[PDB]
Amino acid sequence: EGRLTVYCTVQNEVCENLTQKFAKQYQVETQFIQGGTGTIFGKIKAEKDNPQADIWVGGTIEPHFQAGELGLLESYRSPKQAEILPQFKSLMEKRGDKTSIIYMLVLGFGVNSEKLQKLGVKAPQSWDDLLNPAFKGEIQLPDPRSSGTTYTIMATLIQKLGEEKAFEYLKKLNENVSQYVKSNLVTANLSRGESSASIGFVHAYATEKEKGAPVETVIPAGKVGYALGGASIIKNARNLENAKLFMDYVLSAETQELPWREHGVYQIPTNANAKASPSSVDPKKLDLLDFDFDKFGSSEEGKRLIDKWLTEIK
Ligand SMILES: Cc1ncc(COP(=O)(O)O)c(C=O)c1O
Repeated sequence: EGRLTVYCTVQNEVCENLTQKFAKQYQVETQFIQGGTGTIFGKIKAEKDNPQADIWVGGTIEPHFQAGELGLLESYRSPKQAEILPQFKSLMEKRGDKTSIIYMLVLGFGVNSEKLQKLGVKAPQSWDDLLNPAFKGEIQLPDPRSSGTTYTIMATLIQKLGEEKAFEYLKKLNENVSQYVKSNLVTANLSRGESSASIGFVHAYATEKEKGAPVETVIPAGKVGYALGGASIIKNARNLENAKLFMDYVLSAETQELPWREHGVYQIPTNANAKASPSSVDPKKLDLLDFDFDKFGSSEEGKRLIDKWLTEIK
């Protein structure tokens, strides 16, 4: 007899499972709208004066942080925050009044081994390998209007190279890009062989390969970029009590195992008590950047960089 609307940036089948299970557990009529991180961020900004959802589940965390700075989020600290991996303690001190961490993702390349043979080039192992002229028209990555992935790409390259060389690299990469599309289409196009290599979070490439696509994952040489999955309650939510229960729910260990146990999707749990699938990469074995989520969570910085992508890249 209660209600709840979830803006959902995790996979559609996971959104469906999460909301259906919650609805039965609490007798709450639960609806969701699925969208990329940038898509949902845009909706929340546009709907500020009359919100159409109560909680935003999933998506890269810097747009969540930015929404918080813009006054778009409710303050609420779930008791389940205590179970977040301790490496995120300091970040949750600064941002956790309005955004919680519910998973993590590693940024890498997906490559279609069949397309690779057809182009006659070896699988790329470095960022600069993607600039090979043999890759003209064969690279895809997501459009930053819809996709938090592409903001993570920008932030990764800026931390690796400095901003000037980051945008120099992206301009050279743009010459090999066929089109920028929604992240899930990037993944689908790679599996089908419309593209030869893509940049994105690597859990999707593990799922694609397990489901029979000729796709391999590459962790690019050098420092590794990554993302956190955010969850935030929307300011002036219609259904605040149910939004808090849903927040507690997605912060719980069992809920963070449901993606791999029930859907073969491999976002890495951030609840210290949850078990990860062996198909997820282990970030502890990678050369992670000391990723400055707090800096790129600035609303000023996020808008400046998205506008700069749109003006300088295309
Ligand atoms: C669980 C999850 N979170 C976040 C993302 C990022 O999606 P997008 O780049 O469209 O914002 C993805 C897509 O790869 C995803 O599968």
